[PDB]
Amino acid sequence: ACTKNAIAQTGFNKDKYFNGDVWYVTDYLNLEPDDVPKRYCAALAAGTASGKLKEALYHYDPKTQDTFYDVSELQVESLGKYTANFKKVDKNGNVKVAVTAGNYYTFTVMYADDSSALIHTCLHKGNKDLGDLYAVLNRNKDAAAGDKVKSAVSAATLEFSKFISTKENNCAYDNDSLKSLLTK
Ligand code: HEM
Repeated sequence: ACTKNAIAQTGFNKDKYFNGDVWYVTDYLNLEPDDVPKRYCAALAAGTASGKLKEALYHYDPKTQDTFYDVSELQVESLGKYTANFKKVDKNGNVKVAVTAGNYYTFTVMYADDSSALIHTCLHKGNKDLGDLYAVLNRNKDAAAGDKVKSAVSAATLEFSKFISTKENNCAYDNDSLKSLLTK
């Protein structure tokens, strides 16, 4: 179960975050033990497509090679805080698992600037019992976390030393699919 009401960034700039471009997860923190593997790759695109607020996600386990994409329309709870009902799709946007009630994630942007961000998500998926996940994002897949975002991790009362890096997994991303998925 999730336990955090994450606080959105004061003065969050939604148009800059949701500009159609790609964010890479460089470091993550799962609050519950063994919720997720200790080696993992993930990225997203975020933008408005034909007036609709969207995200496209990519997950890849670099050991098992398990891979999946998702597309969601985000609904607004408050500035920087969203609820997303997801559909699993192939990289071209063809539906593999349709939107269904009870399959949704919340998504809070705790900190963002033009290059980096800190987000929280609570995933709900059928009768999985998952816990809070925080992720440091960057526009550059290889970027070490700078002081702006590390300070935000501290301000959230978290220890950056506990976050697991994704950088030693040889992650390669299909940015073109992520951007085109925003329309799907
Ligand atoms: C960018 C932030 C992230 C978001 C918004 C997110 C969202 C999601 C969503 C929506 C699903 C279910 C997809 C589906 O079934 O169609 C999922 C599943 C999963 N995610 Fe993430 N994820 C993020 C980052 C990560 C990271 C960094 C990890 C590290 C391991 C991770 C591990 C997983 C795993 C293992 C599953 C499979 C869950 C299961 O079915 O048991 N995710 N995530």
